[PDB]
Amino acid sequence: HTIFQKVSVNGADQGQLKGIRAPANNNPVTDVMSSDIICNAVTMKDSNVLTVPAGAKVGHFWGHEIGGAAGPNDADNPIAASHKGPIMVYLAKVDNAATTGTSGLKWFKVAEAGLSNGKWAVDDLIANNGWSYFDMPTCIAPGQYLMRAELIALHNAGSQAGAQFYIGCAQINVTGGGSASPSNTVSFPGAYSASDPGILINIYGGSGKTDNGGKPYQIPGPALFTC
Ligand SMILES: [Cu+2]
Repeated sequence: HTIFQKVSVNGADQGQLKGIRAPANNNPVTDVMSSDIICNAVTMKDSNVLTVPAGAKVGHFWGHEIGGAAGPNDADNPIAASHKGPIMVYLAKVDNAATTGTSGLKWFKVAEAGLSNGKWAVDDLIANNGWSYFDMPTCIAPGQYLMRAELIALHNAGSQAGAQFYIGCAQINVTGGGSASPSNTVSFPGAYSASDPGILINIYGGSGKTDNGGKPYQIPGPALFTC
């Protein structure tokens, strides 16, 4: 149970919920065919569009509740340690990131982390105090994008619709950059199936721990767009 609530650009905190499309609470989306899978069930947004240089180190911050409603003492902040799973970021080119609707966009993946050497992306998130990072591709065309950030908690993912999707979107404007417009994109909903090997999955191993039995974890969705 967590909410995407801030972006940082090369270390500069952009502000609490600034440029963020956010849900009313920290409950997961569990229906991958719902429009909620795009940017969550959005109940607040603003007209701010964050400036993001191509090539910049982008941080996305997750907290158990909105801002002050989650404290440094909370064992489930940024998220409960049990909630093992991957963290991903997608972009979609839009006309105006502040005014665009979210249906029918063409999404491409720019970052993902799953399971490696016994450690999940969520473990990194906890180690880094609620922040997850990626480098904005250098070659991407400048301008308005929606940035979809996603954390999938898999501690109850062995059952249908048991995977817990924590999602939000940020409104961004990429500066500098190149001319790349990814030819292969995906739809939300559409990109995920409830039967995907990284969504319908029992992550508990031989000794009952969340180690996925040491097996490779297949992060849902497409290959990364790269420069
Ligand atoms: Cu939870």
